[PDB]
Amino acid sequence: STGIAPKRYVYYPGSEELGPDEIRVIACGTGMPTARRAQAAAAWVVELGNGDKFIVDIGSGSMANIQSLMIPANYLTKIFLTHLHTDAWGDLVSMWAGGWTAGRTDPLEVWGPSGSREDMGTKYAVEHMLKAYNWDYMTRAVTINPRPGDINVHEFDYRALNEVVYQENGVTFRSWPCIHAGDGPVSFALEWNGYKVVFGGDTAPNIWYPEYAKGADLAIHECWMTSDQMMTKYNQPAQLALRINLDFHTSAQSFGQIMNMVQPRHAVAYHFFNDDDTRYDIYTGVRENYAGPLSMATDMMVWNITRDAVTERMAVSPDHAWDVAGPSEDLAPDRNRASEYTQYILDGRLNVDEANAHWKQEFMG
Amino acid sequence: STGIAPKRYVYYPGSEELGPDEIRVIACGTGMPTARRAQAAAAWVVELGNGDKFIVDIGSGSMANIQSLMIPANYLTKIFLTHLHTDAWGDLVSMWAGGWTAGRTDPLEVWGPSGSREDMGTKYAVEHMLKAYNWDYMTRAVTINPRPGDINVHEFDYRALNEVVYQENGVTFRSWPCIHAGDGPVSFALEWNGYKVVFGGDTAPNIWYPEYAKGADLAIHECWMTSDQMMTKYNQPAQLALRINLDFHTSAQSFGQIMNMVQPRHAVAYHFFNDDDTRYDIYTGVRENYAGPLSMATDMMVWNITRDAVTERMAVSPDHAWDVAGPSEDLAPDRNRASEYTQYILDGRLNVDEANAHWKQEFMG
Amino acid sequence: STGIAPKRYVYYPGSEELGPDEIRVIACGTGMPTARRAQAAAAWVVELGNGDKFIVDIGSGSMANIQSLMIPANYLTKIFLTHLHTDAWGDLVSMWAGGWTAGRTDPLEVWGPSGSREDMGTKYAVEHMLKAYNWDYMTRAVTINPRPGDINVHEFDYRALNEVVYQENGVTFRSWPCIHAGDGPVSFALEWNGYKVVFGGDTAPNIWYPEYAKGADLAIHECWMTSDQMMTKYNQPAQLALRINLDFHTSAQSFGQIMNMVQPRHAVAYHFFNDDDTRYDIYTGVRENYAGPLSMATDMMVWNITRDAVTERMAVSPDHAWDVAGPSEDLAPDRNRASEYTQYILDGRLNVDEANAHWKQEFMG
Amino acid sequence: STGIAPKRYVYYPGSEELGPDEIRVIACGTGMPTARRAQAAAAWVVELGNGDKFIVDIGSGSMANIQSLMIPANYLTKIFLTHLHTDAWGDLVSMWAGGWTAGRTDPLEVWGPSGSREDMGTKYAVEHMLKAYNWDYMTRAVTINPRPGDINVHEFDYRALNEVVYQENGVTFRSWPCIHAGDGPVSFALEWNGYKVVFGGDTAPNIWYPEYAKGADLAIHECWMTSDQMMTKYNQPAQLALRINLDFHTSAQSFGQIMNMVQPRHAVAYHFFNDDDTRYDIYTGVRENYAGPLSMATDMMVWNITRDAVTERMAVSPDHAWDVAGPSEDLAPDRNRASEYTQYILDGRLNVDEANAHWKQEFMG
Ligand SMILES: [Zn+2]
Ligand SMILES: [Zn+2]
Ligand SMILES: [Zn+2]
Ligand SMILES: [Zn+2]
Repeated sequence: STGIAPKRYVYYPGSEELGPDEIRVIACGTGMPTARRAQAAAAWVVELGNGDKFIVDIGSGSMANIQSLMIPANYLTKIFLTHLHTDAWGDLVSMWAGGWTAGRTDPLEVWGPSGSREDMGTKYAVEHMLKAYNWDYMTRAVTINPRPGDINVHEFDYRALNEVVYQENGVTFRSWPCIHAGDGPVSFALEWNGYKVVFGGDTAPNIWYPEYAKGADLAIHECWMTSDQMMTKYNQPAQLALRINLDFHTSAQSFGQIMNMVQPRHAVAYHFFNDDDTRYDIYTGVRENYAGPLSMATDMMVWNITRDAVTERMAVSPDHAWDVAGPSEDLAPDRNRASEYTQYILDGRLNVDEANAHWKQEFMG
Repeated sequence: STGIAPKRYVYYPGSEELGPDEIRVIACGTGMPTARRAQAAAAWVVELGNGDKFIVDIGSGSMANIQSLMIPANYLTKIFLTHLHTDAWGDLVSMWAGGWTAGRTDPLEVWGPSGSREDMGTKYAVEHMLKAYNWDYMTRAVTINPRPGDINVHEFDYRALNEVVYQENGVTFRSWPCIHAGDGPVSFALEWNGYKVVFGGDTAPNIWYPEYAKGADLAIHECWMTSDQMMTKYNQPAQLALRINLDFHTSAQSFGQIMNMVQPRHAVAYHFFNDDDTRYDIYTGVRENYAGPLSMATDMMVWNITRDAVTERMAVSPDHAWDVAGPSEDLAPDRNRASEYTQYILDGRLNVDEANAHWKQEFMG
Repeated sequence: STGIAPKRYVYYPGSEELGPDEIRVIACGTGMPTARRAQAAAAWVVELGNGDKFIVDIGSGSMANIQSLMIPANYLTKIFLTHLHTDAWGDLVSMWAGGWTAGRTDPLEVWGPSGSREDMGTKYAVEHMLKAYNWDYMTRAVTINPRPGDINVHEFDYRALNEVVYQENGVTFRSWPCIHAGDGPVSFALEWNGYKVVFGGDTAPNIWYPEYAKGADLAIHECWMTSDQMMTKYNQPAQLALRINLDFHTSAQSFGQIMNMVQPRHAVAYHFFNDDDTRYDIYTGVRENYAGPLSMATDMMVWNITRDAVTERMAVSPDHAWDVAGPSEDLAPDRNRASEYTQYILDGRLNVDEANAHWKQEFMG
Repeated sequence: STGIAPKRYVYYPGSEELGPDEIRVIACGTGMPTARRAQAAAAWVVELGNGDKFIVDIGSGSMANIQSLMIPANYLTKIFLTHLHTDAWGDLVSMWAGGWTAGRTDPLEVWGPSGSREDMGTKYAVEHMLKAYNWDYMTRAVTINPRPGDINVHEFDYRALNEVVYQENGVTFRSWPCIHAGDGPVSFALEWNGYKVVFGGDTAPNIWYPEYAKGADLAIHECWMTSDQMMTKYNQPAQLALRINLDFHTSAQSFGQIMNMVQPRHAVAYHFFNDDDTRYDIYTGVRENYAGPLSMATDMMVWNITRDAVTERMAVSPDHAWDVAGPSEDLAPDRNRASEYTQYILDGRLNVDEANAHWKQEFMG
């Protein structure tokens, strides 16, 4: 009566203790290159039982969903990018900037593939994102000590076949290639404490995923909208709309083929618009070849991985979100940085003393 | 009975004809550097009765709201940036890539301010952004004509006092400085067909906005959360919370003084968390010194400016947004372009012919 | 550019003219006798191209949706009830009082079935409803003309096999029995201009629906949650979950059998929780036997029925709904209506003339 | 990191153990006679540290919000009605029928006022409500035990001044007249453990509320839209728009004056449409005379009453709500009780054996 309701049928972010032998995966974006309030672009939050937390992809729009988990910014410092599509990493800037004012005190750590040359790789990309936002950076840095505005980039060969790219505190990430637009993109396997979660990213059907994702607890893979849907919605000629499901993208039928090969405890289809008139065709495509546990992902779906089961719930999270304070500590600023104001601009100040008099007076007692 | 409901109490994007002597302004972001599903970072869509349209600021998260307006990518090629904060242009990338895969045939045109030196200006910011996303650009330009993957930058002097920065088809944008983090930030005024709309951007109270926003049909200005609210939501020390409303940002009372001076037909307050326990005190603050027509901005608020009236209303728009096709032509992909695939990645294609045979044959008829 | 978007991918209620050979059906509730913000209890609004409009069912909570369609109360006076579940006609009371404050000028017309005896029928039910709300009726009628507060009831015989219960202006409703908890429940067929819409109400699988619903433009039918689901969600013993889907309700597999028999242009399944982890099994259940066009119903779904197609879309409507005014002229109150105030209560009034002095001067010019 | 985020900024229903010296109050409706997904008609949940729970009003729409709180049906048995408006008790039926099917064990208890004669009181109201829903009552009593279908009514004298109408377990409700549409409406005071909560219900300014609601921890009173907002929305003439805020309802200005008198810890305004262009004018009305803590209510607003603070939050709760089981027992049917089917109806059962055998088999194994 006055007690707490156990095993809730929805995930309320911040309301639940994580078990030492438990993973929590939250889809903070499941969408497309088209922006949509119901679906941010691809983003995954992993919370391990040992207190380690990772983001895999941080697409355009995902930061709103990520900020809604009531997780302090200092705990969301490690970011893996499958690839360098705006719809895979475009909110990294919002996580760099917003997280910093939210009181991150550590640099961002970013693991992402190379390309076929320096300027098609993750290091080039991050380096120039930081030059793009130089004004934000210098103006911020005069006051706030600049350490957390660092991004340490760990680039790995996109070509490598299931090679470790991260080994720390009992946690392994391995990568392997995808086939998606051009050379560069990868899939991630996260291994910890008996478990294995697989982040496909984006790819046409490839020989590497079905091999290295085998027997995962949670397998995530591109599952595209049908050729019929492509023709109804984007008004594509049948030949173009066919090509999209065979050459550019993993079809639902293809997705089911791969998860039949993988044999996960739980499969996840993402990277399609989950509407009242698309999802059923795509579910049917999958079920042609795969009959095991299947999630049809949308924004703020959550997976609990225990020894017993893989549980799918929806997260009920605050739309009117706020930064939530962490156990970190005020770092000691930098009184050796050059101010970015001229006196021509500071001579613009408006005398507002008389309008602010009444509230300024009550406020100081 | 069978008839369209005229002068509807909410705005349905795509449902109304825009009159030739009418302007329509929609707030696609009203929020803060903290992400929130309820409020994107700053973005304004402006629609003139002569068919000209404009985005003023395109902050982190605004793209979902902009795509909810059912406006073809080709009609939204022109972007004005008040300043180079993540939360004022972080989504220029989503508009670039998105509008390109959605059928934008023309390059993006971008106006923003210079800084005190090259690497503090818009020219440098956008140049290094295109480099940041070079993997996206080069891959996409293989399959899709590259001309609309261009961004033509129009850098204007941030120091200029109320000087034109755009003039085209009887439309003028003027700029004047803001006082905000460091040199470069501006406010804009759009002058067309007897009308004046002011976009304040981000600023502590300054002597220029009161002078140059005078007699505006719609006046927009930063209006910050109360010091008491700074000390409650974030747990600041009194001093730091006082300084924020007296030095770093415009207080409600300040906003009130400025709009008192400006005597706009209609004034808009934005850039605070519009919540059921914040908005009222901020409202009371404005009303200390300003008694005129006022909107307290939140996401998808819209203003109709006619000779007779300045109407405020809410837009009711699809969360499940799709791109909408515009009048323009198919453009031809440049075939003198090297693949970004090596044979090593392409040798990974999976045989999926069988799994896909069922739907495949049915679709070719 | 300044024009309307044609054939929009979502329905904006109030924004689209109905053709003279066109029907529009909006699901205003698709849920259970359990309350849910995301699904109201059963309710349908039918709009014919000839100007006539009808509600079939008005279950608990449906009114907030019906009010969102921006339809004047004076156009929504004709209500047919499939049966007498709270979850089938619970919001009749809200349509009765709400419509009347908001300027309905004609009486409500209700068609509902008889039962096995007097006190199991719509006549008894509505006579005693009006008694329950006698305080509301008498207090409202001092001030507003009592005529719109009349309910004319049209009790049809629940036993009749596919017999006319309404025939006016080229429109026909037939009824036939359901098997649902107790004698009384019916399904209806609306016939107009060569269109046939079937409102299944609630039923266990019966021999009448497949016969009388055959060749429907749009066929609607109960489609219950699976026996696995009933156990998972509600904590059921194995053999009671089995009984729900074979005796009490129409299983998804049965729904497929019926719609296989009916061969409609479009079948609609409804009266199940449409959730991210219920919908897909239900859909696969139907698909075992029925292959034709299907909608899995949710709240605010809309079908456009033309000669050429049956289109499913989602309605996008104001959560902040208001009454909308219809042309219908003024209606003169009574001065043969006793006040319901005694002077004991009326002597309780508070002097507030001075607290209201400021805005009461300002307002009288 | 693996911890639970404490003293959280949103209330997640089901997630917070209630303190023994604490009251929790949720607005489950705040609306008008007009239906709206944003605002249910008036409803209030009170939870007490002794584990007693209470509903005060249960207006049309409210049940969807009540069910979102994840409270078992069996702990929600006691309803107090301020008055007999459809928008104050229209969803009692929904709590009656819906609780019962979800394992409520005890009858509902209902406390409402009498009127000037039997047919204007709560005993008469509820008696005829049960007759109205006789079919539903009689059919449900065949397959589930009939006792939780009962509604034990406690009618009290509306005219009484501050008299005890409930007295159990250290909890005490008092009532006093309102002036609302006609004789019969009241306000409640809930007194428990040195806390006073006051439920305004609906009234024009009266001499009883200020007297009897003095020293209230939480104090709730009608507060109406402005005359200007009445003229603009409902196309009123000038004089009738004036009569509404002086005679029939309590103005913002009068809400101020009355709350100035009562000097509660925390004042609540409700019964106005809480919209981005209405609420502000209403805030400013109330602050002409009241400067104490003030909530402008909307659906799912919650107050925590502790010794130290009256804390406002917003509840973030599932739209896709479900019943949660309580510790109550599995109560048993009745064979005595006569079936409500005739052989005429059962003779209509369709044979669906072949359709259902495949799922029927796998369920039993
Ligand atoms: Zn991609
Ligand atoms: Zn800024
Ligand atoms: Zn029923
Ligand atoms: Zn009332």
